[PDB]
Amino acid sequence: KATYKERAATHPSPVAAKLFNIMHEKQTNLCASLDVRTTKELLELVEALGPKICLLKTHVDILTDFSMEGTVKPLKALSAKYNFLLFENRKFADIGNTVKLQYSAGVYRIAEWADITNAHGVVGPGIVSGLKQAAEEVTKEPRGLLMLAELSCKGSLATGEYTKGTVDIAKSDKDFVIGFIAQRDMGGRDEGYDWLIMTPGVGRTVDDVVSTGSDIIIVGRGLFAKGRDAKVEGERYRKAGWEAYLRRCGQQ
Amino acid sequence: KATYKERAATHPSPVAAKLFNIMHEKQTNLCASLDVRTTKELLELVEALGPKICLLKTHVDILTDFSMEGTVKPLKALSAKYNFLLFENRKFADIGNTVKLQYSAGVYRIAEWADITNAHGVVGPGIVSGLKQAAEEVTKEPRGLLMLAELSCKGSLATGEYTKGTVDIAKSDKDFVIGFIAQRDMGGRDEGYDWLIMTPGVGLDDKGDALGQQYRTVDDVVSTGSDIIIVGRGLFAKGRDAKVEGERYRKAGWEAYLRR
Repeated sequence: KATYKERAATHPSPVAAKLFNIMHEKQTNLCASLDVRTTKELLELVEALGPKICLLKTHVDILTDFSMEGTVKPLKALSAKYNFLLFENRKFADIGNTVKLQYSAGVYRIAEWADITNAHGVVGPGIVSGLKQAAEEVTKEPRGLLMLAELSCKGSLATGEYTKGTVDIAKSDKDFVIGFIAQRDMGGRDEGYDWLIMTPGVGRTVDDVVSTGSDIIIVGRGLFAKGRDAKVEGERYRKAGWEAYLRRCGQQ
Repeated sequence: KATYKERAATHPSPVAAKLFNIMHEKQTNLCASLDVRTTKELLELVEALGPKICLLKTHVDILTDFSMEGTVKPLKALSAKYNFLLFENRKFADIGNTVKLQYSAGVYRIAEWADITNAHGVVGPGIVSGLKQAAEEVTKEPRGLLMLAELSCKGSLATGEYTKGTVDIAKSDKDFVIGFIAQRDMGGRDEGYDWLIMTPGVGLDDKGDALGQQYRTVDDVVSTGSDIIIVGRGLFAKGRDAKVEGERYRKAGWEAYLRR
C-alpha cells in the first residue's frame, strides 16, 4: 500500500484525505473507541487521548446524558483542538427515508457532527445512496461511510460471501464509501479503489493486524478500563501502531 | 401447515399464540404497514384499518411528531379496542447494552409498547439474547422477535446461506423468536418449530396499475407459505379509501389461506 501521506494526496473522498493527513502529521493510526455512560467521562477521556488519536469512535446510544449543547459542542471543540475526526457507532441497517432520518434527525442528529459512520451492507446499495443523500442535505462538510464487512461478535454471519457482497456494494461509490470495518485487507487496489481498513478487537495484537493490512487500529477498554491511565495507554498504542506501520512494505 | 387456530393452541410463544388467535377470530392475516409523516394521519388510518388487521407495522423514525402521550397512548388504545398487535419497523442490528438501550430507551422506548420487533441476524445470536433480556426488564407484557431472513430491497445480501444462518439463530430461542420477515416458507416443522412467515411487498395485480403490478400478489405469497401479508401504500396512498382497501386485502388474504 501507499503511505498515508500519499493516499491523502490521491484519495477521491475529502474525509478520507483529511483522515490520512491527520494520521501522517500526528504519526498515529490509533482510533479510540469510548463506550462510556456519561458525557463527563467521555469528555475527560477525549481530552487525554486527543493528542494520540486520528479518530474517536463515539457510542451515543448508551450515553445517559447526551445533548447537542453538552456533548456535541465540546466534542467538536476537542476534535478541532487536538485534530482528530469523529466516528459514531450506530450501525445503520435500513434504506429510504427511515435510514436518512435515523442518520440526519432525531435527538442525535448524527450527520450534523459525525465525520464518519458505518452501515451493514445486508440491505443493499440503497443504504449507501440513502445515507449519501442525507449527508448532502444536512451539511456541506466532508462525510464518509464505512461498510461493516467483517464482524467480530459471536455467531456473526459476515461470511466470505457476505463480505464479498459488501465489497461489491462499496464499489458503487468510491466518493462516499471510504472503507470497511474488517479484520483483513479487502484488496481493491488493482481496480482503482483505496479503502481504509479499520480493525477493532486490537490489544489480536497491533503487530498482527497492521501486518495483515489494517490501516487503523480500533482500541476500546484497553485504553481506559481497569484503572488504566488513558494518556499513557494512548501513547503506548500509538507507538505500537505507528511502528508496525513503518515496518510494513510500502508501494514503491 | 396446520390452521392458525391449531397453531395458536400449541405455540410456545405467548405473543405468537395471541397473534394466531387474533387471526382466527377476526378472519384476517393482514398486516397494515403505515409509514406516514404525522401521528394524526397515522391514528386516522389505524382507526379505519383496525377491524381488518391482525397486525400494525409502525415506522416511528419517520414520524415528525412522535410522543408517548400523543402517539403511543392512542395507538395502544386502538390495538386494545380493535384487537391487533403492534410491530415496530426499527431493524435492530447491534448487540449488548447498545442494542438493549436502542430497544428500551431513547425517546421511542419501543420495548414499552411494540408487541413485536425485528432484527438482522448478521450480528449473531447476541441480538436475540440481548433484546430478550431487555424485554423481560422493561415490561411484564409478552414480547416477540422476528428475524429479517429474506430482504426484498435491491441488491440485498440475504442469500441462501445468509438466510440459513438467520434461521439457525432463530432456533436458539423458540420462546422469543416467533418467526421471520421473508419471501418463502423457512421450514422448521420437522424440528418442532412453528414460525410465523410475514411477507412485505404484496399487491393485488389491479387493472392498469403498473406500480402495483411490480409486487407479488396475495395469492402468490400465501400459496407459497406466507402466514401474514404485509401491505403498505396500497392500502392508503393516492386517494384510496383505507377501510375499503383493508377489506379487499383481508378478503383476498383469507381466501388464499383457506384455499391453502
